[PDB]
Amino acid sequence: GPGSEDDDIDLFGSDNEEEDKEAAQLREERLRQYAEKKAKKPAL
Repeated sequence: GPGSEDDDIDLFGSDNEEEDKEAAQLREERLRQYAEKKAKKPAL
């Protein structure tokens, strides 16, 4: 995670959920990476 204690979950986070914040993030993370390349245009 980008705001965890060390690796997975934060000191104050939710480990008990099956949704999984790391898993949920990698879902959004790919959507972000796609949004960049599949619309490759900054502002010029």
